[PDB]
Amino acid sequence: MKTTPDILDQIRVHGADAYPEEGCGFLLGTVTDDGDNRVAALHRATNRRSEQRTRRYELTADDYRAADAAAQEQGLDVVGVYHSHPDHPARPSATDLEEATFPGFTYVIVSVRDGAPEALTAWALAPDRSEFHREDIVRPDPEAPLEHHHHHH
Repeated sequence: MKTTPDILDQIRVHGADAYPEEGCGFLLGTVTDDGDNRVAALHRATNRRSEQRTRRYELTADDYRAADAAAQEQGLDVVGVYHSHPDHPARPSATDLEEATFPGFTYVIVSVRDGAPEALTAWALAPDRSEFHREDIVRPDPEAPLEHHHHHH
């Protein structure tokens, strides 16, 4: 998972944005030349819809499929998921580990205590799906060549 400091902060802010409501967040981005994922866009699974007068991409729902569509709208896809819980500083629990259906996604665990975003951690799920392994937070190379999966809508 490649990510920039600006994105990392936006992640913790989205945790405070989601709270006190029950919502997680999806990681939308591009596939780096290494074969690894870079998070470039963020979207929390919580409905943020005021009375705005404009045309819709589809509808507001913030469900995975809605995020999938929004991803395509941005020319990206869901490269990972993240969820905050007020228990343990930063590591997946038993149930959310068990509910991890996507062993190819990067799972970010972030400490948000009733609205207060403390620290963020990125975890990679084992291909056999028994547990998570810790990955270090890496910024995209200071050049970043052409993408091969990225589209532009």
